[PDB]
This record gives sequence, C-alpha cells and structure tokens, in this order.
Amino acid sequence: KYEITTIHNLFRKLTHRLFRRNFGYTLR
Repeated sequence: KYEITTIHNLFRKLTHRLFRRNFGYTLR
C-alpha cells in the first residue's frame, strides 16, 4: 500500500506536478 494508495499522502505536491524537478519517482 505504498504505490499510490498512500503515496498520494506522501506526494510532495500533488501527483506529477513537480515530481520531475529534483525527485523523479521515489514511489518506485
């Protein structure tokens, strides 16, 4: 339950807003 089910809570901003500026995809 870390993929997205809960990731949405850890997401810095929203989902893909600025998840490519410094931290690409930490959910992987």
